[PDB]
Amino acid sequence: LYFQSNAMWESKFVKEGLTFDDVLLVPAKSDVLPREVSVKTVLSESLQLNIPLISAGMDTVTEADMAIAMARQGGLGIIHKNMSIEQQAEQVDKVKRSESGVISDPFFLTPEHQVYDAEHLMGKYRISGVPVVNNLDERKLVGIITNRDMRFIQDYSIKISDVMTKEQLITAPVGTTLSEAEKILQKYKIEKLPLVDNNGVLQGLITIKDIEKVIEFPNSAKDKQGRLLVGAAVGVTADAMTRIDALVKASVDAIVLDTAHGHSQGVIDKVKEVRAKYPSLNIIAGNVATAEATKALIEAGANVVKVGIGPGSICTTRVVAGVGVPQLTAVYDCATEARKHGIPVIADGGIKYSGDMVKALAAGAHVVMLGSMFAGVAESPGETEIYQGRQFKVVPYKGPLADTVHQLVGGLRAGMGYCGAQDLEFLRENAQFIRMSGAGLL
Amino acid sequence: LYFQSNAMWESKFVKEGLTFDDVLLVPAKSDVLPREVSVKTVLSESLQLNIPLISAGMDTVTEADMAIAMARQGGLGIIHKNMSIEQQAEQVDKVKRSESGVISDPFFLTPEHQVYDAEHLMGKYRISGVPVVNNLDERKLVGIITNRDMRFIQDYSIKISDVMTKEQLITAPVGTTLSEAEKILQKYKIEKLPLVDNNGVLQGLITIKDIEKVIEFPNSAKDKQGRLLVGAAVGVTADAMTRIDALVKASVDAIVLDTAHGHSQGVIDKVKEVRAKYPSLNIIAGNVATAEATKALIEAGANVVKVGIGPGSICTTRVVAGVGVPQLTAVYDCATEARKHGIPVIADGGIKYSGDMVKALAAGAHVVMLGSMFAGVAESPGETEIYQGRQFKVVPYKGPLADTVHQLVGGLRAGMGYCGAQDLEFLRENAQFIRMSGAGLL
Amino acid sequence: LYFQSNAMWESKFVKEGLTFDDVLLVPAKSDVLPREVSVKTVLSESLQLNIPLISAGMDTVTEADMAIAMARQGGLGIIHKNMSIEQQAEQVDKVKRSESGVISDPFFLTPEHQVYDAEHLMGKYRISGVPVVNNLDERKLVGIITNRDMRFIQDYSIKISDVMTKEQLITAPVGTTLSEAEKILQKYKIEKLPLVDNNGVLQGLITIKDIEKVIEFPNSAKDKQGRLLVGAAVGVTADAMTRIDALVKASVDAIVLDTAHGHSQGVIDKVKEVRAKYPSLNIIAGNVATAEATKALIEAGANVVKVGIGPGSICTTRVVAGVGVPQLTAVYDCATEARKHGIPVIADGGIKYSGDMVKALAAGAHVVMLGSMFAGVAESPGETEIYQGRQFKVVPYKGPLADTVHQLVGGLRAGMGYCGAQDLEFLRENAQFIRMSGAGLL
Amino acid sequence: LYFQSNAMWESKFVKEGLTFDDVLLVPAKSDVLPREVSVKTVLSESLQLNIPLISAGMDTVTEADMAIAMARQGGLGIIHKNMSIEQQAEQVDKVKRSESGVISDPFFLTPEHQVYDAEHLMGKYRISGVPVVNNLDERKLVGIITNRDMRFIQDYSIKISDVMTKEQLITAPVGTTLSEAEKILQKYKIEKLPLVDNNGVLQGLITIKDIEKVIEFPNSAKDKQGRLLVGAAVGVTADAMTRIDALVKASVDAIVLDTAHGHSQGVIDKVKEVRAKYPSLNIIAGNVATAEATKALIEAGANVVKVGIGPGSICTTRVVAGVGVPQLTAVYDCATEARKHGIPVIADGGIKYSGDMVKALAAGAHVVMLGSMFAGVAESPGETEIYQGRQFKVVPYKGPLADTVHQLVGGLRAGMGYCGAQDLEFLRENAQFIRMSGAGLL
Ligand SMILES: O=c1[nH]cnc2c1ncn2[C@@H]1O[C@H](COP(=O)(O)O)[C@@H](O)[C@H]1O
Ligand SMILES: O=c1[nH]cnc2c1ncn2[C@@H]1O[C@H](COP(=O)(O)O)[C@@H](O)[C@H]1O
Ligand SMILES: O=c1[nH]cnc2c1ncn2[C@@H]1O[C@H](COP(=O)(O)O)[C@@H](O)[C@H]1O
Ligand SMILES: O=c1[nH]cnc2c1ncn2[C@@H]1O[C@H](COP(=O)(O)O)[C@@H](O)[C@H]1O
Repeated sequence: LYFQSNAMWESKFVKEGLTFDDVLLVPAKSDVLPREVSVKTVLSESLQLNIPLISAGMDTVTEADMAIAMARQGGLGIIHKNMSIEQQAEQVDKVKRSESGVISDPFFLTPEHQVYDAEHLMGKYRISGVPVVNNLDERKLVGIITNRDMRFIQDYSIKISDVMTKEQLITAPVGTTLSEAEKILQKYKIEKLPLVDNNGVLQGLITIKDIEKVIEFPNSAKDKQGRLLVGAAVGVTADAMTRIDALVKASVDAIVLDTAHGHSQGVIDKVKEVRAKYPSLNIIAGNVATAEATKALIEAGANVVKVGIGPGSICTTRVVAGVGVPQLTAVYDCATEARKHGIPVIADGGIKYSGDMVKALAAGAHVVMLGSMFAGVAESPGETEIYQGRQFKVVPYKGPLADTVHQLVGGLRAGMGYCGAQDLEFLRENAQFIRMSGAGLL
Repeated sequence: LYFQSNAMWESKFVKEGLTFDDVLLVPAKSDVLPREVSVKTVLSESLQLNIPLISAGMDTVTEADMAIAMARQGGLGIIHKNMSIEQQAEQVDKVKRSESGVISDPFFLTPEHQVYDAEHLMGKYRISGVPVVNNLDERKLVGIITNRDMRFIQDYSIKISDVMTKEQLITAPVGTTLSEAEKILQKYKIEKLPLVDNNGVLQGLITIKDIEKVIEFPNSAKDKQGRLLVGAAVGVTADAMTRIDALVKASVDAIVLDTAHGHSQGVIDKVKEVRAKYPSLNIIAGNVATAEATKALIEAGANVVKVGIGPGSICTTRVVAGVGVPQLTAVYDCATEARKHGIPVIADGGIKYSGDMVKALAAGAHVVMLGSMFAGVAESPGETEIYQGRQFKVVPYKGPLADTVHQLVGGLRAGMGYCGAQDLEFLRENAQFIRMSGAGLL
Repeated sequence: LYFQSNAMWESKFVKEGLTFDDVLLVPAKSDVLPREVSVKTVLSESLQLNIPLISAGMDTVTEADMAIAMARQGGLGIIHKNMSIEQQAEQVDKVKRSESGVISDPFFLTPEHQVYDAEHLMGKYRISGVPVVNNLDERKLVGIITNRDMRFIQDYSIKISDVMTKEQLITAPVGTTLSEAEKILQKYKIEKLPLVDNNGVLQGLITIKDIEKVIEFPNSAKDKQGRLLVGAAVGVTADAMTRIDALVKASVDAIVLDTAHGHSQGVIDKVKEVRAKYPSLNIIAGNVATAEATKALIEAGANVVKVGIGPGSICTTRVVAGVGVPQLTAVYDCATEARKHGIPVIADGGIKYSGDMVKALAAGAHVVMLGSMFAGVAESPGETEIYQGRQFKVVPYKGPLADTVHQLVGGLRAGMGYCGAQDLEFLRENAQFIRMSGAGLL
Repeated sequence: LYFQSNAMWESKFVKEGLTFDDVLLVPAKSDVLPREVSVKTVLSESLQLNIPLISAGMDTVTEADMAIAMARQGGLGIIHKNMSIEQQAEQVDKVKRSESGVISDPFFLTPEHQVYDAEHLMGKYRISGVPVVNNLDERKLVGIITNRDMRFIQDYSIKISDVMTKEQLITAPVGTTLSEAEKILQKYKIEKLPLVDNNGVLQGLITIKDIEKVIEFPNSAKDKQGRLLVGAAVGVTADAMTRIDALVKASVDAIVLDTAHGHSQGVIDKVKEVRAKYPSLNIIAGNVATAEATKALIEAGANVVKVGIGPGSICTTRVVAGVGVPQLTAVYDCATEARKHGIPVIADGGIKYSGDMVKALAAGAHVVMLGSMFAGVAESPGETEIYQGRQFKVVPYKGPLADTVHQLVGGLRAGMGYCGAQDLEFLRENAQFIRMSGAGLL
């Protein structure tokens, strides 16, 4: 009575899937050394990473310090949502203002503010000077209070007019760039360069640190104005939009609309809704494990699709619900769909060693997301303690993020050398795998 | 000389089968939240469960206390056969009379009975009042002896005429329902409501507990008269019928005709025989692992087929006899046959975690049976002891049945959310699996 | 230039094979209870076993005591070749004469022999009487010296004429059978019945033990004259024939021409040679693992083919030489060839539990051979000691052979019940397997 | 727009590969005993081995003592490159001059040299005599200083003219062979036989040791002039040629141009370049794991191809880069290509037991290379120490190379017996494998 009414019944057991340990990458003809290989990857025009790594949006993984360390390495951190909306937008603000933060949109105080406000702004952003203007209306620059002024201030409750030295200031015009500022800073022997207009109105501030961080971290992943990229997690809930609004106002570069099952009508509706209010916002949506789910999220408006159901190290999804797809099959199936739209995928979960990362990228993902490999690095949230004669996060202490990133990227370049891939696109398009038994694993 | 005489020889090694750890369920488009999902399942018109769980017919698993706890949770207990016929029918009687038990067919005493008979009836059924009638012939209600009367009785050997307070009784008519009784009980401030006819003849009794248990356990699996469902195990033996007769007279809702190999002529004959004497009796017959065995038991008259040979945790069948079928293949093969007849299957054995249960239902079973997951819960038979600083059953103590059921059902709803299944029928019909290697398990 | 010159190169990796843990037997419709099932199997007209078990021809497994215990259970022992030719033929002689041994071909002494010769013959055969005749020429019976005569003899160096009581003897005629003898023994109240002809010439002896052992072991595997069956191992070497000659003269029922690689021209030549000198001798030849090797040994004249290369528990063949075939594939491939000739196969090696035995028979073997499962039973060679608070063979002590056989056969009957097999032929012809993953094993 | 533009994408997961534990060799008809089997193998006309074993070019495996022990056993050692060019050529020189070293191109001293130079030459080569000539121009033999002369010399700083006994010397002509020399040495009762021309000019030296070593090691792998074969590792680097030049001048028999990824344009260019400068030099090039890489190295001019990426015991290649091919598939795929050119392959890495070696040769390699199986033998580099009550290399001490070689070759002959292979060519061409599950491994 119905065409192939028994089709769904008969296909129950047909699909097979492969995980990382089921395969190896086959060496191919290579003209390129691992060090000359390119690890850059573009998630979109406004998200351009210099290494294909994202730190997960978990409370044991990414807050502002992690997001800053990641972007400095060329990757992207995703600030977790296990805090209030204001706290999350503030975390975003700290990443965006870490460097090149106040060049076009400076903070400032009047002489009538207390030295407390200076300590607050310098503590909050880790910027060592606060411009001072005559009043909040004209905003004419009368001076600056710096970390060096604070050396001599005992009580902080006093007016800034009291403590402010009236000294000859060096200013530069609006539009002064970093490399120009570096010369002006070198010339007059100063660490701070307020930018003003023709009327003496403060438009901006450049610091020696804005210049030093460019040198210290040449691989930083930055926006068009030179500020570190940052993402932020958002749940699918009634208040998602309120949360997104505050993040966008804090100048977040991407939101991750994250849920256990991305293939639900609620998630699709939420992406449609966020896409409509914000045509240009980078929307990473997940989590999905099928070609059909990938197509639905893309057509709802997601521009990055996040892949993985069940592979996560601490996910009970497989044991409790019986649900999952082996991660390489999931990445490959989703990338097969997403390729047709020009849409990149993130491989989220189940990565143990750098080799797994190489495999995930070779199976078609543009980028991998790591929680557990990053949870013990120094910049992750949570305190250090010594307990077993061992330093711990309160999980084994891994040291600075940079050491872990360096090993991951080293592994990736090696893998790329073997596969003859000069860049990640060639790797996704061309790399071949060979399947092996469990005996082939040992 | 014979058509395909070598066919049986050549097919020896052809079949493959899959067990729980060989597969995962694939997420599908979902419009439905895990909490709004329906876990109800119908085994037949007279057996309707509110969660798809049955407690096994083993002496370490199910006696009256377990059967009562299970049915209260919405499932079904199967009283084991490792006791005498009278003991088993009595166990059945206790479950059926746990609540709403005496509404149409009350127990009663005369004034000439001893208070011992009252203690016995109240102990046996956990019902706190015993109606008293003038004589066994007219059965005219003269009073009631309750748990509160017993507070003041020291010696129990005395006549009930001595101890019975002559007090104004409140009675209601035959056909009074629970929700009516609740109002009458509230109004006159009483805990017991004998039901009588126009001549004062006792027809029944309702208690506040009959009303309270409906509220306390809104998911109870009950018969048409509001009594807890119960099953009972029967062996295939010469005295099976004698045993079945007593169980049916005790108002059992199903019998499980249980044997190691259900595919034997003796079992088929026994089902034919029981079906013939009792056209309406629910007959669960097992155990089978093939489509052919399923068809034979169905045509013999079984209305539920029990599936599993060798997967049971304590079965030596695989090691000793070399025999078995991987449980998901068994469930699927049997359900493929049983679907054609509109007959449900029970997946019996080999379930470790809730995920396995989700998989068994997704492979086509209507219901799973669990022995070992239930053997340590409080309501299972056997005493508590402390031994290793650990509470034990004399096996690790799992606490109340309700805690274990809550985790199982939580896992099931999650799995159903992932698969987009609003109800168990959709799950059986539509859920897809993906096969994975042993590396995909880790 | 050559037809398919690359065929051998391209087929290198094509074959797959299965071992015991790769499969389970599928239950089939059964009309037959495990206890009414027949476990008999015929290796040839002159070798008919009552259980399908053979004890291996290893020095830690089978000497006369083991061979006797095995045949009593219905199986066959194979006396190992790690002794001299005379020692091996003597071991064979002890098995054949264990019961019904001296009925047609008696030992005897004259009065001039010492009591030492009586002790020797009674010790050697465990027969408690020695017939005495007047001289080696007439062989006329003058009396008998028994275990009871020995009670009173202190010095054994004396002439038998001295110690022999002249007492009225009861004799029976030649051709007297056991059941007749039992009545004559009961009637005259005696334990020994010499058989003589019309002239008083000793032809034979029957003892109460010949009669008692028939009752004690109703399943004994016996030859046409009522003596226990026994086999013996022979190597392929220059002196094989000399060894075979002595075994045949000792009335061995089978020889096992045993070598690591049975598929060699030397083995085939040796079978051809032994077949030619002894047209009726049972020749078990091995070891082979392929259909082609099975055909070659059969056409060389072997009437039983022994199967297994590498599965043996203590074989290093797989690790050292890299060689082997998974045992069930080997059994099946060899049985496929051997079936065409009406030739039975023995599955030798790799059996751990009774389930494996059921599987080997279901894959087509008529009989399984066990070394390591038997090496600790009481009747195996080697002394008992207590060492770790544990009794040991000098390997864990398993107790009497009968206990191990009873568990094996119990497992076999169960398996046969499940498969609906009334006899081993039906099992070989009809049993089906299902393949499972390593996850299906756990 | 492009023919099969999606082909590379769709083939990603198609290949399967097998490692040693995935398979066993199938026994085949055999006419040949393991001891009469030939284990010889030809890598080229100028490299002819008597056992198919090469010791790896690692600093924990092969220096001069190892290379000498290996060639004496019939195999080939590869001197590692983790030393300077001069040190490596010197190591090569010691192997080539170990025996038959000075027959055509002798070292010599004048009377004006110190006894220090004699000690040096005798220490360096382990040759117990140094010819002495009148001057470096005529090179007329005036005498010889031997190990026996040194017994009486206390101070070594003295002129050789002082210490040299003027004694009647026995000389033989140029072209005198070893077997001739043996007779002359026996006849005149001497241990040293200088070879001279008609004018008394030293052309050469034969020692009793040159003769004794032929007897002691009848299986030595030697060049055309009777000197032990030796190989040497070279990296692909700017100074490779400078290194190769010195090795060729030291009369190396092969170079191994060794790199992690042999399939790179740099390696191919380097082979082309070395092939062009040295048309006759044996070039072993690696490492490759594919048919395409094998063809490229062969056409670049390599005459031996080395196979294996990732199987090496201490390689992190699989875990770190995610790259590799299961070793038997790699050997088979490469041998399939190399067969077409008449080119042999070396199976490098992943060999644990002798069985694995048999499998690698049966999959098509002419020879296996072993690092880790040899790293603890006595002749490997590094000191002995006792630490845990255990002798160690500073890794468990394996004793003399000869003991390990004897077990490997024993395993190989056994495997060859089973496969019916009289020689390694037949094994490569004809041996068949059977695939097994992980359950078939246990
Ligand atoms: O609490 C959980 N519920 C659902 N998914 C989780 C949870 N924790 C982690 N994950 C997922 O697993 C990933 C972590 O991958 P990891 O590198 O294997 O630990 C996260 O980015 C999430 O996608
Ligand atoms: O004694 C046994 N003999 C045969 N089957 C058994 C026995 N014990 C348990 N079983 C089976 O195994 C099931 C228990 O499944 P479990 O949840 O894995 O322990 C029971 O419901 C029976 O079907
Ligand atoms: O020493 C050995 N060399 C070759 N085959 C052996 C040896 N020991 C035992 N076997 C074989 O392995 C069988 C024993 O099987 P088991 O029951 O697994 O121990 C014997 O009957 C022989 O076929
Ligand atoms: O340091 C390493 N880097 C790359 N390859 C290596 C290294 N060490 C050993 N190998 C390879 O692994 C082989 C050793 O094989 P083994 O017998 O498994 O230890 C060597 O001959 C090399 O081909």
